[PDB]
Parts: sequence; C-alpha cells; structure tokens
Amino acid sequence: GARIGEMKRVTKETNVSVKINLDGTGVADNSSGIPFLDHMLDQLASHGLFDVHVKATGDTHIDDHHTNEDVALAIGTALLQALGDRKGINRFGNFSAPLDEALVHVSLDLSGRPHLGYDLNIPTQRVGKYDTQLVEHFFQSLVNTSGMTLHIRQFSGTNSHHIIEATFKAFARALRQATEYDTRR
Amino acid sequence: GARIGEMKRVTKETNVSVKINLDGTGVADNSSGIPFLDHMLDQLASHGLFDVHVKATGDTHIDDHHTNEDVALAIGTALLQALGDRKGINRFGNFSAPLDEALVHVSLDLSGRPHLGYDLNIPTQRVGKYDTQLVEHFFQSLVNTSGMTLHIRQFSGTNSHHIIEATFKAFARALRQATEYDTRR
Amino acid sequence: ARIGEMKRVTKETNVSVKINLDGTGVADNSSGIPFLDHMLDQLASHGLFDVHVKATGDTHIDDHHTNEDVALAIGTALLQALGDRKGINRFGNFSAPLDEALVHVSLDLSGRPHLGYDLNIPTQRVGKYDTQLVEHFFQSLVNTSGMTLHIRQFSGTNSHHIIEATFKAFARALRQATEYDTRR
Amino acid sequence: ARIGEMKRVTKETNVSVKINLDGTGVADNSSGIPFLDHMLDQLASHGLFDVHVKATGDTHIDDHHTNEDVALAIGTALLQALGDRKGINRFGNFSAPLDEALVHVSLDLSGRPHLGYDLNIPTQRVGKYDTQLVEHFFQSLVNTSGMTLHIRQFSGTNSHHIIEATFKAFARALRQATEYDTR
Amino acid sequence: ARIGEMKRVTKETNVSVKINLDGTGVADNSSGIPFLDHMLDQLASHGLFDVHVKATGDTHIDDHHTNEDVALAIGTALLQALGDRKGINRFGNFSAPLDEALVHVSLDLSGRPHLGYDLNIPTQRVGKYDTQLVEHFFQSLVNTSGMTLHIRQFSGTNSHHIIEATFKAFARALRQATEYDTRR
Amino acid sequence: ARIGEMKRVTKETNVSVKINLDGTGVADNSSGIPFLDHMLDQLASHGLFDVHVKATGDTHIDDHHTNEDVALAIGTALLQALGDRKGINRFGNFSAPLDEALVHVSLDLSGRPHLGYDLNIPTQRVGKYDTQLVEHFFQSLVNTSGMTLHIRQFSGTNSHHIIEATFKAFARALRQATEYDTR
Ligand SMILES: [Mn+2]
Ligand SMILES: [Mn+2]
Ligand SMILES: [Mn+2]
Ligand SMILES: [Mn+2]
Ligand SMILES: [Mn+2]
Ligand SMILES: [Mn+2]
Ligand SMILES: [Mn+2]
Ligand SMILES: [Mn+2]
Ligand SMILES: [Mn+2]
Ligand SMILES: [Mn+2]
Ligand SMILES: [Mn+2]
Ligand SMILES: [Mn+2]
Repeated sequence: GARIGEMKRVTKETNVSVKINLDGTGVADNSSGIPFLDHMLDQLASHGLFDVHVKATGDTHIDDHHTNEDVALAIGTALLQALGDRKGINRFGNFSAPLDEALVHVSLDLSGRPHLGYDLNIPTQRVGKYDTQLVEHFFQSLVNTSGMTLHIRQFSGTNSHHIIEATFKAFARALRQATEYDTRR
Repeated sequence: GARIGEMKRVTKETNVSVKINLDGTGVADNSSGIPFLDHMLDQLASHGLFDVHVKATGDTHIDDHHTNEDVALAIGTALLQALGDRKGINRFGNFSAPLDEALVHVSLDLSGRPHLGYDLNIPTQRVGKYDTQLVEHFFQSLVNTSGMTLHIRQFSGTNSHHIIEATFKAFARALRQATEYDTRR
Repeated sequence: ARIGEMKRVTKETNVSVKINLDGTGVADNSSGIPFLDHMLDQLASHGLFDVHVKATGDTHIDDHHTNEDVALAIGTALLQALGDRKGINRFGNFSAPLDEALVHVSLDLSGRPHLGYDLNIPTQRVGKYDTQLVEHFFQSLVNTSGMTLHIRQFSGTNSHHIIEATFKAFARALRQATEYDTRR
Repeated sequence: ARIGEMKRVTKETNVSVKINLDGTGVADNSSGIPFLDHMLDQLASHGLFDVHVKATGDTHIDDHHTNEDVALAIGTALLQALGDRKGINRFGNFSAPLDEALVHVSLDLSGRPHLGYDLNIPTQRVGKYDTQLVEHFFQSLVNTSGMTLHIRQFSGTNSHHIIEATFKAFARALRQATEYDTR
Repeated sequence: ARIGEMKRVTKETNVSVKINLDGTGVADNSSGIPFLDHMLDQLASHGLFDVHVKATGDTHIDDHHTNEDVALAIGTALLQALGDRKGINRFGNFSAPLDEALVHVSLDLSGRPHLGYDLNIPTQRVGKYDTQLVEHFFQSLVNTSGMTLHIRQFSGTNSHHIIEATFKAFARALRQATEYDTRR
Repeated sequence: ARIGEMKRVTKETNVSVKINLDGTGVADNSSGIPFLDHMLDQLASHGLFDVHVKATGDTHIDDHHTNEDVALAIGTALLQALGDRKGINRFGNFSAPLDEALVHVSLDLSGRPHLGYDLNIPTQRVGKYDTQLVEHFFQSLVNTSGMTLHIRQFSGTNSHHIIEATFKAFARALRQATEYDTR
C-alpha cells in the first residue's frame, strides 16, 4: 500500500492541514499562506517524489513565524504517522544537492531520536518576504515531531534563495532514499 | 479591590487608550496598530495574569516608532496609577524565561527611580514588519513613566521572535511577582 | 496524585520507572549505575517527587545504553504524569549552590524539546560514571518529556559537586514548574 | 520565634547581637561603623528579620576588627537561631537591582562554609567605610554560620549602590532560606 | 542508446568526439595529450560510457587549445546525447578515493553552467601535462554541456592521484546522473 | 555466498573469524572486548554481513593485541571472501549520523592499503575500551584486506556516538562496495 500521513492542527494562531504520501509521484499542492515556503514544499514533492498537500491560514499579519512553525510541526507528525514501524526501509538518507553556486549536503536517520545539526550560512535576512531565520526553525520543528536525526551542511553558496532551495532539494532526495524500502531486507 | 490604571493620551501623532488590571485573570485586548506589539502585549496578559487593554491609532505610515513609544508611555503611567502607594507588595520581581533556544532574565524593582539596563542581542532588524530597535524603546519609555528599575539580560538566543517573546514572558512574570502582595507584610 | 509509569524493554536494557509529581521525596533508584542512582535520589529529596527507577542493561559494554534508556523512560513518565498541564506554574527556575559549585536551571514544560547545556565538567569520570553521560541524560529526558531546559554553570571545580548541583537545581526547578498556580 | 543571641568580647571589640528569624523588620544597629549600620538596617527591612547589633571597638585603628567581630557574631547568632534547621526552605536565591547595579545572591544553609565572591567595587571608600570590608563581612559571617554563599555582580558602577544591592539580595535570599517549606 | 557526436575543426585544432551514455566502458581516446587520454579512459571504465576522442592540434605551442577544444566538444556531445533529459536521475554524487587522495564531485544536469572547483594540485606538471589545464577542462565541459559541477578535494598529496580521483568521481557521478530514475 | 574464514593463533591471541559478504545480518561476536563486540554487531546489522568473531587473548595486559589480531583476521577473511573481486561495485561511500555525530566513510577495494583517519574522539575510554584502538582496528583491517579507506568526522561530541557512527558508515560503505554492479 501507500504510506500516507495526515494531520490537522488548529491553534489560536494557526489552522493547518497536512497530507503526505511517502510513495507518491511528486504531486505538489501547497498553500501555507507563506509563498516562499510553498515554493520549498513544492521542491520537496518534485525532488522527493512525495505527494505533499499543505493548507494553512494563520496570523501572518504578526509575522510568518507561527504559521511556519505549525506547518513544520504538522509535517513532522504526518511523516511519523506515514512511517509507522519503519520496518524494512533504508532508514538513512544522504544527498549533496547543487544549485548553481550553492552546494548543501543533508544526512539523516529516521532514528526516532530528534536532533538537528544546522550549518547553513544564509547571507541575507529576507528572501522575498520570507524571514531566513525561519529555515532553521522549519527543520527544527520537523525534526521534533518526526523524531529524525538531521544534519544540514553548506559547502558552497552566496545566493540565499539558492542556498535554501538546495537545502530542500538535498533534504527531499535524502528523505526519499531513507523512506524507500531496502530490497535486501 | 482590584488595582486598575487607565490612561488616554492623544497627541498629533497618536491616539492611545490603555487599561491594565494588576489583579486580573489574563484578559488580552490589544489593538495598537502594531501587530507584533499586540502579540507581545498578549503575552504580558497571559503570563502576568494582568488584564491588558490597549487601543491605539497613529502615524504608522511614517513608521511604528511614535505609536510604539506612546503606547509604552501610556502603559507605564497606567501601571504607576494602578500601583498607588505600593504599600505591602513584593516590590521586586525576578524571572528567567526560556523560549526554545532563547533564555532572558528580567530583574526589576518598583522603586520609583527609572532605570533601564538593556542587554539583548537581537540578530535581525525586523520581526514581521516590527522594527527590532523598538523593543528597547518600548521598555525605556515604560520605565520612564512607571518609575521602575528594570534589568533585561539575554543569556541564550538566536531567533529574534524567540528572544523578544522570552523577554516579554520574563518581564510579565517578574512584574506579576513584584506587584503581588507580600503576605508577611 | 499525578503518577507516571513507563516500562521500556529493549535488547540492550530493561527499564521500569514510576514518578509521583505530588510525592513526599521517596527515593527508590537501582538503575545499575550507582552515581546516577545518587543523582536520582537528589531528584526525589530536593524535588519532593517519589522516584522509582529499576533497570538492568548491558553495562559490561559501558553505561551509555542504560543511562539513555533510563532518561528516556523518565521523560515519558514525567509527560504521562503531567497530563494536560492545566493550571500549573509551567516554568521553573533555581540556582543551586553546592560548596564552590553554582548551577542555574531554567525550564518550561512547553511541549517543545530543547536542551541548552553549559556545564564545564573538568574530569572524565566520577567514580565509574562517564561524565559525558550527564549531557546525554538531560538530552534524552528532554526528548521524551517535551521540556525546554537550560543548564548553566556559574561556578564550580569539583565534578561531583557540579553534577550534583545540577540535579539539585533541576529538581527544585522541576518542582516549581509542576506545582499548581493558585491564581490559575 | 527563632531568636539567636551572641555576646563576643575580645581585646579589640565588644559585640552584642540578637536576631529574630521570624521578625517584623525591627532595625536597631549601632556597630560603630555608620555605613555597616545602614547595611544591617537593609538586612532587617528587606529580610523582615529583627536585627539588634551593638558594638564598641578599636575603630581608631580602622574598622576592620569591629567589622570582623560583628560579622562573626551575626553568623553565630544566625546559626543558634536556626536550631535543627528542620522543615525550612534551606536554599535562598535573589537578584536585587539598585538603579544601575544588579547583584545575585544564592545560598544554602548547608553547614559547609564557602564564600564565592564576585563583586567589582570601583572605589576604595564609601563615606569612611573601607570597601575591602564587604568581602570580609560575608567571609566571617559564612565562617560562623556555616552557610554556602555565592555573590555575583551583573551590573553596577556606584559603590554604594553595588554594596547596598548586595545586602538587599542577601537579605531576601536569607529570608527565603530561613522560611518554612510548607509542603 | 543515447549517443552524442561532435566534430569541431578550428585553425588551432581538429576534434572528433562520440560518447555513448549507455555504453559498456569502451575507451578510444587519442587527443594528442597522453595524460588527458589516461583521464578520458577513466571516464569510460568508471562511468561505463563509450568514449571516442580523436584530436590533432597545435600542441607545439602548448596543450591549451587542444585541451580546451576537446573539453568543449565533449560537453556538446554529452548535451546532444542527453536529449530532453526526461526521466533521468539528473543529479550525481560520488566521493572517489585513490590512495591518499579523496575527491568529491556533485553535479546536476540542470542546463545552467557552473563550475565550483576546489582542488589543491601541488605540482605544475604531471608528465608533460600542465595541471592548470584540469580546471580549464572542466570549465569548458560545463560551458557546452550546461552542467552544474562542484569538485572538492578532501585529501591528497600526489598530483596524479588527485586528478585521477577527480575523473573517477566525475565519471561515477555522471553515470548516476545519466541513469534512468525508475520511479519517474 | 562469498564466505571468508581465518584462524590466527599467536603467543598473544587466538582468533577465529568467519564473514559472509552475502549474509543476512547474523551477529556472533565474542572477541573478549565488549565494546568491540558491540561495534562488530553494528557491522553485521548495518552491513547485512554475517559476522562471527571468537577470540581469547592477553587482555590482562590491555586490549591492544586482541584488538589488533581481530582486525588483521577480519581483513584477511574479507579479502578471501572477495575472491577475484569481479563485477562488484568496488567503491563504497556513506555518511552516517548518530545523534550529534556525523562520520563519512569512503573506500575502494583497490588492493592498495591506505588509511586516511580524521576522527576527533574527545575521551580516552568508552567503558573499558581504549579509544586509541579505533584507529588501530581500521589500520590493521586495511593492512590485511588491502583496501583504501578514508574516515572523516564532520560532527560529534560523544565518544560512543562518534565511534558507533564510524562503524555504521563503514558497514554501509562496505556493503555497497561488496555488492554486485548489475550493469
Ligand atoms: Mn517558535
Ligand atoms: Mn526557486
Ligand atoms: Mn522616540
Ligand atoms: Mn510568538
Ligand atoms: Mn546515545
Ligand atoms: Mn554527593
Ligand atoms: Mn581579618
Ligand atoms: Mn543607601
Ligand atoms: Mn582557454
Ligand atoms: Mn593513473
Ligand atoms: Mn599494535
Ligand atoms: Mn551503542
């Protein structure tokens, strides 16, 4: 069957609905209220071959922080639900993704023990309207609810959009590897 | 009885109305024209158990500075009015508040002598649309009209929203302690 | 009374934990690691928790797996005992001196795990206990309890004093956080 | 009420101290050192102790011997008042601002004496009071009371403010440590 | 089979290239530069490409023009063989050891040319081959293939080892990128 | 199945090793060194090798000779199992995290021995296991297997985590290198 996780999370700050298919075809259906995060979630779908559905409304008139955090939390929980007992999967994923001058390596373990090692050097404070501090917070929150070990390391890069997008491409392809089944097991 | 302070302050730049209940239940009713400041004033209510009512219109088309300053000034005066003779209260308040990776300590004395010692290190210039320089100015203006001694010290923190929100949480809980009655007196 | 229980059996360890947040300081700790037992006793005596920990494990390899699985189980029991966390102080703060050592702990039963760890332990072993396991104990406890936890050493030169002051401060900060806020 | 009393007569000093741990803030301090009297008053006012200190001594030499013997007697009086120390909070913590100064005090009525002292007092005299005597006051008090005491300055430029904030923080930390743990 | 061919004749050089992306490792390289031939052989043996390169040029001046025009022609042949690039892995990564040398290559058949080049080659000549030509080879190949290419040396002291490890890693990363993604 | 077996008896040690390159993760490790047994188990679990190690030795001196002779025998057993090394991937690469630790392993079953070792293990003992023996284990394994082996730590503060991540990465890199290149 297909491993699908779903989470609806409604707080005073945000209203979030997430659906992810680990065995998808790359369907991207993201409307988080944060356009740049939508663009990154689209890359998660296209490069991981996940089906990624995210719909959120939130207090973005304050800033994007609460929406960003609650979407990441919901995605992490949906990933955890889809993974189930995690029997027979590769479990580990590794990928170095270039995007022009940027190069970011991601290494991860669907271990059940949350840890984020974050070593990006994003040189500007905003990409579009998106606060670049929210990139670290997105992956921290996703790690916290999914229970994964996640290491993100920038080897090259000067354009903030390129650095962040390379991160999502590498994360997407590393996560695809980790979630795929180990045929020898 | 309940200690309630009220101040309406109308200038060429701003029109401000403030009502604070030191003996409240955490009612938050904040519409300052500055959404991030509203969010921080909500935390003042929820974490201090103050009832906090703030309504302001102002020249936010110039920037948020005048509104931020006049709201803080009015709040400080309302706090001073609510405190009265300050007989029998704890007078001093201390609290260290974490918010994820951030940790901010606040120490204060309802002394009648204004002083702000401000030692935050906010790494970005805007949270949402809110100019992070306005955090220091908010507490300076509040100190000036309330007459309190206020020390704010950041021990940890990398996310600007977390640092500022931890500051308001610690301030709220320190102020609650300082305003509560000393039963032994 | 808010009581949490967790029994966790792996190929490496067999762990049973019961904690009473509204206890009287009953300490009943046999983790297989004597120094950790001594620290868990302080949790009970200084936090006024009832703490029951029983574990066997592959300590012939090292104390790592037992230390980790005990901490994981305690965090889950703490989360279970806390329930909806309604009406509690939620935050706790305490600076504990122990002779020349002074350690501050600040914590929030927020549901969001984070460990900020700033101890400077000068030796590698207290008794047989590997001092690297102190950080791993609190990291694992944070991961299953959902706590925000900051530990900062302001003074200290004896490793036993530094670690014990940490547990005393943690115990008293956790007691404060779990107690009820009368106004709420 | 938990009252401690100590009369200490040396060739240098004649000191009488009485402290009520369960007092109301009664301050009656005449040590022969006016600034120390002001500080002991803050101990009563902010700790809600009743503090009676009367001393004569060889202040024509300097204030050192009087300062030392007063602190020794206070520490003994405090220990006597504490008794078996059963049921008390035992630990005390407080950060006290005084304008630009901010001093944290953490203590444990442990029975094991230790002073950790980290003030940065920028002048040598407040009035006629030698600022070296602040450290010696707390060291001697720790020696006879047997308490663990940590004093840390986080802010401060005025010597009077720094020292007064220290006594305010010490008084409130000591009040917390001597009070009963209701649970 | 995806086969690319390019014949490029200038006043300086006469170059003919044919590459089979779905080959068996057939190596047929006579560029006029023996060390480059040795490197192009590794492209075939380690990438399982069929690589045919024949060039004559003004090597009596130096190897520069031949090196550049060979690399330009290979990049064009690679682009021609790739076609619409539909359904392929697109990205390739490989770290190749060669004794003490270790070189990582990461590439994307993105269509956007970029060379990130971080080798530290300690000598100026391997045989008769000027080691400045290594960077120019990959820069020229990137320019005509439309590839994003990052080359990073993690270890290495022998220039022949460093350069050969680079071509082995490039060959295996390129093989991965050109192979088909079964799920797509 | 590709099985290698080596029995090595010195005046210091008596070692028997059997490895199945095409195994299912069967772990049967009794080297006399409990932490090394734990690491060899990870080799089986994460590499899907069948790993049988039985050794007795002069561990009353220290673990060095046992550690060394076990690694030598494993390297020989691996080489014997590889045979002509025809049709295999030959190269292996893997980055393995373990909580805060992250270790990359790159190797080539080249026949030319080399160890490039860049770990930063912050303590001298994990349990009773001397952490100097990690480098010596891989150096000896390289010497008898003839492999090119590069080990690089990118992150890590806990010695147990760093060493375990190294074995996980080595096991998965070795699995990749021994598997058949289908094309
Ligand atoms: Mn947040
Ligand atoms: Mn883009
Ligand atoms: Mn202004
Ligand atoms: Mn917020
Ligand atoms: Mn561990
Ligand atoms: Mn002890
Ligand atoms: Mn003296
Ligand atoms: Mn004064
Ligand atoms: Mn040129
Ligand atoms: Mn060669
Ligand atoms: Mn040796
Ligand atoms: Mn282990």
